[PDB]
Amino acid sequence: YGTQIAEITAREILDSRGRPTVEAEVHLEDGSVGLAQVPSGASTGTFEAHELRDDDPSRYGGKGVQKAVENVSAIEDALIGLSALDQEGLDKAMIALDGTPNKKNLGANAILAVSLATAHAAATSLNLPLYRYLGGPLANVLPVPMMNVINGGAHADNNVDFQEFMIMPVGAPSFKEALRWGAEVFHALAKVLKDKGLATGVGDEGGFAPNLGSNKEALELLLTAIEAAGYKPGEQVALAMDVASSEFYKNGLYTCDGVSHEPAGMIGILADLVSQYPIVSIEDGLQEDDWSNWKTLTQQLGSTVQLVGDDLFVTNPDRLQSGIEQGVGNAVLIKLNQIGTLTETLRTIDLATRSGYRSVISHRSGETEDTTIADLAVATRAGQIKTGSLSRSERIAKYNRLLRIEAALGENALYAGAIGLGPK
Amino acid sequence: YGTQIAEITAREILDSRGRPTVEAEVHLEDGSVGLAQVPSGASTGTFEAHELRDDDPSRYGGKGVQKAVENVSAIEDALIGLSALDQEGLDKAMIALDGTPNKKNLGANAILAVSLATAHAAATSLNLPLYRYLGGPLANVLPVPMMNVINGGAHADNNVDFQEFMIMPVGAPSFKEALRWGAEVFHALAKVLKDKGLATGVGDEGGFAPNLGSNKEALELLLTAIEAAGYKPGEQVALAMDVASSEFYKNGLYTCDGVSHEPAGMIGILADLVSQYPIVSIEDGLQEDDWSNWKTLTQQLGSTVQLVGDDLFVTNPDRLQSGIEQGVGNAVLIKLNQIGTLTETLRTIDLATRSGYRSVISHRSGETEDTTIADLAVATRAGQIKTGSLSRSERIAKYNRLLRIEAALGENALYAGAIGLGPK
Amino acid sequence: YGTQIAEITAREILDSRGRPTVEAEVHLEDGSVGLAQVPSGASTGTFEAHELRDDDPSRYGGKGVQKAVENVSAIEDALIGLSALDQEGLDKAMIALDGTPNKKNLGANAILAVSLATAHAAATSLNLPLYRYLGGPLANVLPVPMMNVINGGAHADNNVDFQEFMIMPVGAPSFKEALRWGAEVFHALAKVLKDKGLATGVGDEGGFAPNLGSNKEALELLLTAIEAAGYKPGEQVALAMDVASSEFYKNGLYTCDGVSHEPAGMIGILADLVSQYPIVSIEDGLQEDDWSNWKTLTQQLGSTVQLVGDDLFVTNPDRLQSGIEQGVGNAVLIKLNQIGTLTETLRTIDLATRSGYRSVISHRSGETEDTTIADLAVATRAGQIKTGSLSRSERIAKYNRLLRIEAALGENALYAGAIGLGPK
Amino acid sequence: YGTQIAEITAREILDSRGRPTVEAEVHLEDGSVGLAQVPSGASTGTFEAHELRDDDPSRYGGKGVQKAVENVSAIEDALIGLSALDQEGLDKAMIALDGTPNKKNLGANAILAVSLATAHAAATSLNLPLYRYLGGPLANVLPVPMMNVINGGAHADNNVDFQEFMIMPVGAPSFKEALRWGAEVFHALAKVLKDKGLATGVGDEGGFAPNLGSNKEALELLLTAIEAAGYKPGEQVALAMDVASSEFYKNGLYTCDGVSHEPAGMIGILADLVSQYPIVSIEDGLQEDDWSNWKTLTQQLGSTVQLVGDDLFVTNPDRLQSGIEQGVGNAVLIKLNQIGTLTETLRTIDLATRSGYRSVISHRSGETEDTTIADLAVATRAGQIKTGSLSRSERIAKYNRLLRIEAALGENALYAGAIGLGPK
Ligand SMILES: [Ca+2]
Ligand SMILES: [Ca+2]
Ligand SMILES: [Ca+2]
Ligand SMILES: [Ca+2]
Ligand SMILES: [Ca+2]
Ligand SMILES: [Ca+2]
Ligand SMILES: [Ca+2]
Ligand SMILES: [Ca+2]
Ligand SMILES: [Ca+2]
Ligand SMILES: [Ca+2]
Ligand SMILES: [Ca+2]
Ligand SMILES: [Ca+2]
Ligand SMILES: [Ca+2]
Ligand SMILES: [Ca+2]
Ligand SMILES: [Ca+2]
Ligand SMILES: [Ca+2]
Repeated sequence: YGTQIAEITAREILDSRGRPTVEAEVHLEDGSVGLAQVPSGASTGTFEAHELRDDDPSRYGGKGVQKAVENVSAIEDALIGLSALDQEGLDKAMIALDGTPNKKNLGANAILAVSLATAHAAATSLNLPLYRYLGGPLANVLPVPMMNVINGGAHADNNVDFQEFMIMPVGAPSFKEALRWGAEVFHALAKVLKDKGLATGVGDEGGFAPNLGSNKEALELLLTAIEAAGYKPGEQVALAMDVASSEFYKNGLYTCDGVSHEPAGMIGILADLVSQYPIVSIEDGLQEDDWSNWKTLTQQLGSTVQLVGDDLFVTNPDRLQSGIEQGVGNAVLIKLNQIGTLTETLRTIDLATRSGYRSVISHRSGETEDTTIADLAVATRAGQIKTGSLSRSERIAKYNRLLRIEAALGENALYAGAIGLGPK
Repeated sequence: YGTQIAEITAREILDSRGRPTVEAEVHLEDGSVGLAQVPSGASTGTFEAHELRDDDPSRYGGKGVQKAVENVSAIEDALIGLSALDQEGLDKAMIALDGTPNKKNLGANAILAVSLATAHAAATSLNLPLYRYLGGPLANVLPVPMMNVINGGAHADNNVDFQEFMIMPVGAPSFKEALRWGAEVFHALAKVLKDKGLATGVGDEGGFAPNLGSNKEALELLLTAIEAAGYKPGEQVALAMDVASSEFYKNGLYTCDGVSHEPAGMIGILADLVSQYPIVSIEDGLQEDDWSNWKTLTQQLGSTVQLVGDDLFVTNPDRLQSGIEQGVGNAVLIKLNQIGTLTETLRTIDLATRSGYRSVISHRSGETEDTTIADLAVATRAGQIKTGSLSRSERIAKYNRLLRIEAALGENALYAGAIGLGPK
Repeated sequence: YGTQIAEITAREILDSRGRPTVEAEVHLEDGSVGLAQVPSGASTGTFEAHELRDDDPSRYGGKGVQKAVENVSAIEDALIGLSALDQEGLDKAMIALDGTPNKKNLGANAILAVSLATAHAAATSLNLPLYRYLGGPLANVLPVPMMNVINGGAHADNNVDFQEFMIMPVGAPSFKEALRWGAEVFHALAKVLKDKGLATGVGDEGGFAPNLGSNKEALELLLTAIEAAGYKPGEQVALAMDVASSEFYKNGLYTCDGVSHEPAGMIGILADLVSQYPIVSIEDGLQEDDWSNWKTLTQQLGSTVQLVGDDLFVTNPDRLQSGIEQGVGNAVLIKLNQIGTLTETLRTIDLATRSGYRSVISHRSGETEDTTIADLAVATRAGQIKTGSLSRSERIAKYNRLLRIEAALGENALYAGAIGLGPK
Repeated sequence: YGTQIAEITAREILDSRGRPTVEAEVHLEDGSVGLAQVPSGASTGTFEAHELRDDDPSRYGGKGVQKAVENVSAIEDALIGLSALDQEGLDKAMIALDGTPNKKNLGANAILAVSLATAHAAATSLNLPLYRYLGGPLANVLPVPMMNVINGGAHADNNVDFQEFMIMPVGAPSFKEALRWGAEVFHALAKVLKDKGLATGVGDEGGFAPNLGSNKEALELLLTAIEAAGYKPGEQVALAMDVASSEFYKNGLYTCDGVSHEPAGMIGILADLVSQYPIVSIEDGLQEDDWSNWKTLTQQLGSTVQLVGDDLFVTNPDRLQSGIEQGVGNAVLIKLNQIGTLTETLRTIDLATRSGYRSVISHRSGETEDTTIADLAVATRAGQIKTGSLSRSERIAKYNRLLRIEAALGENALYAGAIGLGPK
């Protein structure tokens, strides 16, 4: 009786950008409480779960989530009495209650909040940490963090075309050391920016967006930072990029460093960059619908560098399955609130894993104090996590959770970067 | 037996600025776990508790806290077996174990981590929320938030002399509405900055530090933002300032807007500002040791505006007691890690309260996902909290906790701004 | 305290062939009991865990396991007090206690018995079925059974060169239906043998070994049986083979149907067979050390048919990792007692899964009433199990366990054959 | 309240021959679960309980048990709320619910499955092993096993007229040693068959059915096997036979070794065999209805050899009572599913015991992984069990249970063969 759902509550809280989002609280008959918060999503997109916004222009600029919060009342009616242990039954019950493919009815934000809060409730009921609850006794791999430090494209006011430049401490012996390497490189980077008179205000993810002139300037900055912190680029701290090519793709052409390129040109740009720079991963190097050219990119660089689909796959098992069939990418970003249940997320990670694709567990721009993605990364042995820079506690709280997990695993703790489960 | 301490653990985590800090975990014989994290402090200052840094230049730029974390082992030896309910006994036991006035030996960061983790453990043991555990059945007052939005002085690269400009939703019917008013003003402010081509990268506290020319420009910006969001300055959303005058005080002179002033000049500047602008509070308007001139400032503006000591008092009961005796200030910033135990913090709030001074429960620059100061504010009916802007979840998590508290108090929930426990 | 190991006992029992083996019984402080039995292994082989036999010629023809049973006393000394939940810690503790690479000291049979009995104890402690304990909330896939029906080579007295001919109900909607299809084909086969005056006594695995003249005769018999039971060969019931080529390989030559072949000849034989017959899988088609020719076989048939390494890999993560690197096989037989702990078995299945190899969970010739491999198959979503024919309850008990698992998963039950996790 | 029946479930599983049978699962209010499986029975016979088959020719060749499984739903309605401790009340409730003498309505297979599952549930509730639950504190006697090794008559394709030839380790000091003697004789027998070029495929019970010419050849084979294993025939390992004379009885005549005999001839054949060979027991030596001649056989050999009724009595208390009255046999085979409840089985064993008849607890041809008959043998101090050869785990699992029972009884363990409760 004890694991049966007794109560499900939701309220409107704020994310890390000061915008409404949903949290849910699940009480079991044995007194177990699970609390989960949902990050910022999208209300739009063919292959993405739709979060429900109120669109009331006189509240929170129409970004209220009173309707999603009210819909949790209808989920409570449907789920009261079910075992919290039956995650798949619970998730299927909410999918059917919603009855729409993109969860437009109840809201993805309502459904995911209950989906995670149930899982937290159930792990507390069994007195298991969430990573062990979800992953069983081999859930022992700390991910290589891909750590935001420089922003461009739509995430900046500068002449950098690519969206995110990241460091990855691939060479560290432990997550605890990997995190310290990240932080020291981030503080060395701050000092270099100050010394060059560049702005050191941070953006959504806790990284810098100084007024730089090119993608090259960004990569050169990260190399200076790594070396000033005393680490070896590539061997110890490698580079990664979110190209978000969709942002600068118009009519079969990609505009990059003032010039227009055909797919074959953009591919060549990416190939020159991985030649010149210790880049171990590239996300959305080509546009979300440029599949024939994605196939060439994968054929050419796929065995030498990670090729992450984000907008390419939108955590959608049909798009990922198509990618797998066509030799497109070798890695996929996993966003819980892009698909909308824990079950469907785990199915999508399993599909990636079985096909030799790497799963990169990802934050959203609008994050919360929730640390679920840390446990999700360890549960699935994903080997990588993307949860922002080395400032802002909606980013830092995931690393602190990973430190607690690594300590608790003790002598069983493995670091992905040391056992071949990293990007390279 | 159940509330007796069974285990006390600590580890090195990261704060919101990517710098090491301490968290402690307290296990009771009944299985109750309390976890607390400590914000960034100071290793220096006569009247402040000293946090212990490792000063190992090859780790975290010498800001490691391995020694503080190890000292928690010596606290566990001292406290194992004591009831977690006896907060004062526990806090006195750590003070004696340290045996130094400024907690230099064990570290303030080690002592406060155990002090809070014990209190969280004890409230969980009794199944009470922390605010009720600490404050008893009248702990029912949601504080007026003083919300960072514009930064100057040592917290910016601009020509603004004052350190912090804040909004305070004094006129809201509830904390839930007060928080929405704050967020809408913050998003209107962002839009005004973008439209004027000013930088919108955020600093430590989640506010903006655009290149403005004067304190006046800052105040005019907040008024535009308030009005653009559709609120009435003063009646609905009032202004507050952290002058941090210590930063621009040299030899009995205060340099402010290009000119040098004698105390009487600086006082006059403050008096003109509260005349022209709906400023309901001023922090560190005069230097931390300028007591005769503090007495004049208090005599002149004290009955018309809140005068907050921060550097003036450093949460120190002797300095506060001196202030009370001399008619200096009418409000005090309360920083847990400036004094170093929960007991001594509560004594200092009681001393302020009994003497008609307002307590403003304060964050630090280096914050964590910890939400203790939200419960501390409600427990003591402090009526005000200062926990940063409307972005970064080390700030936002305190407001989300206050939303959970307000919901749980239900029909017993009171907002300080509506019942005369605010700044004005 | 409750999951802590209180007692570990072992005794000498009999396997399905009337030969000694080990069972272990683990008691937890909360009264949870786990019991496991180990199947027949080998005392020999470079890359295999060594089971410990007594070699006392006056007992059980020297196949006694009194020494392995006594060694469990030394494991109890090492493990008493450890949480049964910490499977990896427990397994590593026994590996270190043994201190030999092939577990020659304590015995693989002693170590695996405690390894499984601990896992059963822990799942009972948490009140979870073993598949859910090991696999988490997505452990919902019933495997396609590869069902022994005709034996040749070293497992018969006949002129059939290949060792095992199997049916696989790939086309069934459920494991419950798949099992019925298997049983009906097996009873139709028995009738065909009786009607042709061929022997219907069964061997170790519960299949037939009639005096047939060729591999072709075996395949033609299974096709008659399938059709007489009213099923469609390939679409509904497909064929699989254990070639065990090591048995008829001498000096770079394979003797098959009276003729000697070079690797390229044997490959051609296999290619003609998959052309003529609905064969969806081939095990040990080439010799255990014939790696260059394995590479050709995989290159030629790998995308059209499953190529299972058994003697090729001996459930050894180094041999499997080599195979993966060299494009050798696309599937691996998983034998718990070939590696000797549950942890190392799960690591080996994870390694196969991540590299796009299929895991086939396998019985041994000497089996017991233990049903662990059924739960192991569902826990890891392996998608295939090889646990003998449709007679002898050491084989049938695994299918009865799979029926209990499918019933308990309810609407969440998936059949590997219907969702693309089968051989084809 | 705790021993009250909360739930009774059944499902269709497979027996050791790949044919459907029933298992039932009984849950008590205290969480106790009992699971039992039923062996193959008969749907026909005047004095036998009728198992219910579906007779649907398109499923399992009409041997489905969906109807029996559904009838367990009607038993659950009748029994929910009754104490599982009240075995007799439960068994009488099912007998009345069925309302037919041969349990044709619900099915013997449905009724016995619930009857055993209840008893297992109740013993688990009291934390007693089943033998102690049923037999009280003197349940301490391990039976002499009668172990199948050679088959003839309707159970073979050969010229052996008698149906079963068995060894019985009457001279062993313990069941643990008795089992080893059995296994060593069985492995010596296998070797003799291989060396003579005779088939070593096994039948239903895990024994051999080589193409032998006579009953004499069978007896001579067992003597060679016993001696080759190094044991003394008679003193250490004795012989037993299932004549199943009904199979070769037509019109007052018994055809045996090519000749027709009158009852007095068949009796003489049996008398010569016990003269020449160390035969300690004979089952169905004369036809199931040949009572006057059974009386002569018993008068002549009864004080020198065990005379077991199987088809003679069909575990029926009226036929056994008639036998007792007429001096027919001195032993009875006990088959749970021939009578259909545990209560009626125990009544029938009590009736045999009180009248000086030996009870031989018997398997069926279609057996399962269930081990109830091992506990039944020890509970009733029956002193003999007939549960097949030394291969196939539906046979071996009963011996493994007897090993667990003997270990658990410790210094209180008695072997029937050593204390005069055996066949001789
Ligand atoms: Ca529990
Ligand atoms: Ca730009
Ligand atoms: Ca992206
Ligand atoms: Ca270590
Ligand atoms: Ca309590
Ligand atoms: Ca300045
Ligand atoms: Ca200040
Ligand atoms: Ca109200
Ligand atoms: Ca438990
Ligand atoms: Ca042969
Ligand atoms: Ca094989
Ligand atoms: Ca269904
Ligand atoms: Ca009890
Ligand atoms: Ca015959
Ligand atoms: Ca018989
Ligand atoms: Ca003894």
